[PDB]
Amino acid sequence: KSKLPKPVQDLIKMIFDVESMKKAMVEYEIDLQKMPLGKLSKRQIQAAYSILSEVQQAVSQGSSDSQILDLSNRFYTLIPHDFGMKKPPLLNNADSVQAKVEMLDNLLDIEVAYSLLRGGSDDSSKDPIDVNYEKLKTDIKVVDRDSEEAEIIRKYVKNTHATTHNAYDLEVIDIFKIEREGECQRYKPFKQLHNRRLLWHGSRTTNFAGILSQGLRIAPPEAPVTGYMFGKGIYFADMVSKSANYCHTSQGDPIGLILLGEVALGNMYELKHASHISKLPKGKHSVKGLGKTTPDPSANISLDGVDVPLGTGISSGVNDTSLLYNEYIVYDIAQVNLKYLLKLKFNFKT
Ligand SMILES: CCCN1CCC(c2nc3cccc(C(N)=O)c3[nH]2)CC1
Repeated sequence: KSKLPKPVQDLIKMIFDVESMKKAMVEYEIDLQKMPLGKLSKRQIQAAYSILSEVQQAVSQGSSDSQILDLSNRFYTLIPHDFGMKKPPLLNNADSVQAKVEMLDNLLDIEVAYSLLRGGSDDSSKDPIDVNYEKLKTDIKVVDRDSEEAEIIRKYVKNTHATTHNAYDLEVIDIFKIEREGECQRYKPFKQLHNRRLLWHGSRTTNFAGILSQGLRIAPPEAPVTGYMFGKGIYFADMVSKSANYCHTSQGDPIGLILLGEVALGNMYELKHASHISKLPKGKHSVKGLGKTTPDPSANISLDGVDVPLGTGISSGVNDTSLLYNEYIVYDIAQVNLKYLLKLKFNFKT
């Protein structure tokens, strides 16, 4: 039977949970009778991205109904929904396109996960636990409850947890010291670049299967530039309360995952407002969206050269920014080196 530690085995059970996948699709009113998990395809999703893209472009021009109407149906025909009765939500605005653009991202990770889960080892020589662990291609170790790292991280989860978005409370149940296969050599070169932070990264649980497998990727061109405030790229944060809002957990699903990947930002291109780009100025290596709140810089610590902004949340120099939380963006998957993976539990007060 399995040799891996219980805590790790449990992790392998939620990231490969089919119910979680179906439940994820049901939230999108996706009639599972027309689009089963085994019906999902990457070629189908891209075709969808293109449509959404054509939609956004249309809205920015003013197609004036019709073209948008048919362009809208062209989507729900490719992505089977079940609105019962009303009028299939017309994608005639940025907000509608962003929501849809967000659905494809998750559905894509689910497609990837559903694939791995069903590799080529349906035998019984090895239990499902130890088998699926392989498909991840990421060595996973459990971090003791009472250790330096644990304390640092857990303390990094407490401080950066303000009272504003305190509609819940975080509790570090498990802490893992992950490290995907290859992110070591691929990150070695960029490792020689000053300003290396240990930022947060949250995402739907049904996506970590693809995250550890594929690794934080950058949205493809077929994908709508809408939604992203700084263009296609990898986004992080220093306020654990900023990434948490991306785990999409709830009173019913309190358990969510979050990452702590080391990122060599180098010379940042500080911005206060949204600005779709993806062509940083000659000299910069990353973008930083100035926010109203920021971890107490005086209480910041740094280890192995990596900076850990585990300082209590305070007011930043400028408040004349649409962002209330910082936001670091890198446009090269090779600049990120996932380090930890927390199995946090959300406790809502209501
Ligand atoms: C279609 C994608 C839409 N939209 C999804 C969320 C993305 C996103 N923006 C972020 C800013 C700070 C932190 C995180 C994080 N995951 O921890 C962020 N994820 C930005 C793009």
